[PDB]
Amino acid sequence: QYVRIKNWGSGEILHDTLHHKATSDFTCKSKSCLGSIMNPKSLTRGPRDKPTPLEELLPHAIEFINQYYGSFKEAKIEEHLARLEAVTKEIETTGTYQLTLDELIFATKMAWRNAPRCIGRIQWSNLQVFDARNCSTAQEMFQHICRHILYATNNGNIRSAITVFPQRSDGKHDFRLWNSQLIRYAGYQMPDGTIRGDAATLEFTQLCIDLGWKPRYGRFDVLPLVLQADGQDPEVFEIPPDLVLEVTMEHPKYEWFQELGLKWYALPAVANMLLEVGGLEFPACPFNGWYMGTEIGVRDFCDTQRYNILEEVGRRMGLETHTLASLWKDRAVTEINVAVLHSFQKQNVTIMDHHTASESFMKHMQNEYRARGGCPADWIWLVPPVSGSITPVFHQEMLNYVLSPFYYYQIEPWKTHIWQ
Amino acid sequence: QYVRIKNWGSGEILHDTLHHKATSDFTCKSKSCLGSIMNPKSLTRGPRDKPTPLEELLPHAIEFINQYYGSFKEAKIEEHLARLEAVTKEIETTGTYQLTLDELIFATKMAWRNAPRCIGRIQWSNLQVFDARNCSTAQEMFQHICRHILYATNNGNIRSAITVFPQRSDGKHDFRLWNSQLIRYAGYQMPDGTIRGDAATLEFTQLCIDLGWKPRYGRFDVLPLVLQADGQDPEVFEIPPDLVLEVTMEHPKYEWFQELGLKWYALPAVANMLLEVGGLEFPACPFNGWYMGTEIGVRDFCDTQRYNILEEVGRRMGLETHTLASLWKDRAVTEINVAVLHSFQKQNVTIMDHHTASESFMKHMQNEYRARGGCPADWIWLVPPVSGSITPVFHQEMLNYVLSPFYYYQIEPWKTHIWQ
Ligand code: HEM
Ligand code: HEM
Ligand SMILES: C[C@H](O)[C@H](O)[C@H]1CNc2nc(N)nc(N)c2N1
Ligand SMILES: C[C@H](O)[C@H](O)[C@H]1CNc2nc(N)nc(N)c2N1
Ligand SMILES: N=C(NO)NCCC[C@H](N)C(=O)O
Ligand SMILES: N=C(NO)NCCC[C@H](N)C(=O)O
Ligand SMILES: [Zn+2]
Repeated sequence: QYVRIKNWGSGEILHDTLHHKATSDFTCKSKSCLGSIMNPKSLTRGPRDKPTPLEELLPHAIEFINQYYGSFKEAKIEEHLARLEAVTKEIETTGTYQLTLDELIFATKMAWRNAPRCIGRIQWSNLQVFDARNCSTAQEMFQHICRHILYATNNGNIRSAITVFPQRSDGKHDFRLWNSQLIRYAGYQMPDGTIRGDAATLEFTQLCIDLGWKPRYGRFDVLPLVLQADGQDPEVFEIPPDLVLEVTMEHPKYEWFQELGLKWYALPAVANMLLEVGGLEFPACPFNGWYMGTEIGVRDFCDTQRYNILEEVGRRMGLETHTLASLWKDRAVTEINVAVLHSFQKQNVTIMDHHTASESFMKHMQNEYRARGGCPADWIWLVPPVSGSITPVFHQEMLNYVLSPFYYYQIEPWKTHIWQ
Repeated sequence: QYVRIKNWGSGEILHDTLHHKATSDFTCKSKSCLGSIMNPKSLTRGPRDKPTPLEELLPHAIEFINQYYGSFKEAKIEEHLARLEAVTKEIETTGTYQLTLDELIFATKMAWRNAPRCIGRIQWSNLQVFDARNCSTAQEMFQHICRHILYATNNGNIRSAITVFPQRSDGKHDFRLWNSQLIRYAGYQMPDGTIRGDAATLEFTQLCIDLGWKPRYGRFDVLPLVLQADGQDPEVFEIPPDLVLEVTMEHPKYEWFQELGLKWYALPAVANMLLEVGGLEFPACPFNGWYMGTEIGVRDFCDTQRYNILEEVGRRMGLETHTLASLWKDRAVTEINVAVLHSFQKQNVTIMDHHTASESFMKHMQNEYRARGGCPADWIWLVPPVSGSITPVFHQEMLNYVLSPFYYYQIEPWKTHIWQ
């Protein structure tokens, strides 16, 4: 009937109804749990050769429209029926159909609302939508992307926004951003064996080089936008520095911290995800919210596969870096976390600590269960990379399921592309 | 064929073969992930009215024996066939069958080896087994339990051990320990609205009271062993204080920490789990390993539903306790963690920090994949309650599945019991 869910901190019980509306198949098998997998197929929406079969498209389209129209406080029945009619008509005449701007807006928010890996979802109703569905060239994509960065940044007072490019038609005319995120640093494998910058963007940095990009060989070199429009080969565009707002890292007590020469971009903007709504798919829809301190302090700065600054922040702190039991790592990471929070705060750049964020997500869950009987949640992603059980979300049992609309992952474009 | 598994820190890839030997059904559905659930039915082995049907028992028995005999470096084929024969014969003559001591030993280690929620599994081959299958009375159970505590404690130099009581026969003659763990503190709901001791053992403390136990009304009152033998009503036995070794908490720098009057028992011994091996089930088999610092420092001391000492350790540290963004909670918990590690170390009581433990588990995973093509792992339990991504296990993708033998959870006895 429904699944019982308990919060082991408050003791509160919730009943999940929403999981019934879930998609065909999720990430887990009957005899095994695959929730730990980063990129499961169930979370990926790949390439195509032909348009979406009419028989699959129509039911999905109708279902989305009913969801949309079933939203408003006082239903616009005539318009509801009228839209159902016009959409069917449009589908049988064009193959595909176009969403109204108000439907797109609703779609992007619901998709975000349905992101089981996002902890910022209490902000779901505050999202600026940039309609770039009429875009046709790489240069036009680039221009739209610049307006996005500029708007979202708002001189540190970050605003959530998303830019929707033309929907996938036949699949051989996809608009795609080859970057992971709008703003990201380069990673180079230097002559002395080491690695400079972001070691995660290594393979992609090479790709940019091979496409004629000028490697500035640093630690924080903002990578170029690699845009592909209407299926054509990707064109390389460098992002105007005036647009890339950064925060230089400094500890509020350790004056030697700034001597580390660390900084990070203020804009977290996912660039490679696909929006699925009512049978339609938008393989290019960069979006952004604002940063949660731990993303930078813990993952970007302390991951072994990333900047890996733990050992030296430990050393400069005077901790017993060669004795794991001293819990030096716990001490360092925390100080790096406050550096990040302090730095963003000082420079007036929006950011949220993982504790306040968790609390708000909990509030969101409560709002969501009451409002629609559920909230798809991926515990493994929602629980911060540090201070796990100190957070409320750690004690909250959750159900992870794929609804619709939804933001899917897609196969890396350079692996599946035509080179003319 | 097999599932590809990647470690995002080292980049290393492993192929899981073992998941094929998994049990009928796990915790997850086809369209939803239930990995976040604490007590799923797939991890629970409940009550019974009748013995295990012969047709189910035999294949399981044979399968276990083949596993057992397929273990030895040089197979004892004659004995293998001979055991297969004697076991079948014993089953068709008695209904059930008895494991040899060497098989039990193998069984307990494999079960531990198959515990997806245990991070201490690199120690799987070092386990003392106490054969109490001949036990018949509560007083005898109590005596066995005392020998266990005494042996395991070893005056601080903790030794992993397990005590196997008589296997479930018809199901109405079960030996069961009503306690969560061998040693645990009481929790009382005091007259002034507050709660003293362990708030998690509240309901159980009442049960002990209702059974004629003398409530000492403190914060660290070692609860009584509530034993049920051969299905008879549970008999209350108080644990001899000389057996319960404790560690008083003290910070190596904050002399005011001991003023908190905190301590914890040195022996983590799970008391309510069931061992399943070759179609057989032992609903009473208390076991223990040693503590991982975070269990005490983070969960026992900082959980809101437990001792909840975060706010005051924060206050005494002088931190901005009313400003979440100050990350005071991160600062406190870490200091509490070092207090625990320091205290156990000072008093010569075995303990392991979460970092060294994680590293060893990673080593175990590697050994296990090479040795048998897999390692059932529950990421949600294996990743420490603090310093998540600072740990290696956080970046390791894992498959969670139920093998055999296995340690299952069981329904709380007071909910399903006869009262004569
Ligand atoms: C308003 C502030 C927001 C905050 C603080 C927030 C925070 C986060 C965090 C911490 C993650 C995990 C990032 C990682 O570990 O790689 C995440 C993931 C995600 N968020 Fe949000 N978010 C916000 C806004 C948004 C918006 C506006 C959207 C979309 C319209 C969104 C969509 C998602 C999606 C789809 C993911 C999954 C990314 C992936 O799987 O790689 N978030 N968010
Ligand atoms: C040698 C040292 C060992 C260490 C450090 C270790 C550590 C741990 C930790 C941290 C947990 C999680 C506890 C919790 O969060 O409630 C756990 C769970 C578990 N361990 Fe181990 N363990 C060890 C030995 C053993 C032994 C000897 C057995 C069994 C023979 C075992 C069986 C299990 C099982 C079944 C669980 C699941 C408990 C549950 O689900 O509540 N462990 N262990
Ligand atoms: C292997 C594991 O799934 C992976 O490292 C995860 C864990 N949780 C998580 N959580 C968040 N928010 N971002 C991530 N990148 C990850 N990655
Ligand atoms: C709700 C959630 O599953 C629960 O709080 C979990 C998370 N992980 C975890 N991990 C460990 N080692 N012990 C626990 N008690 C829990 N409990
Ligand atoms: N807050 C968000 N989304 O809104 N972050 C997106 C991923 C950013 C990435 N984790 C980083 O820290 O670089
Ligand atoms: N280390 C183990 N098992 O071996 N712990 C078992 C659970 C103990 C419980 N987590 C506590 O801290 O009280
Ligand atoms: Zn699952």
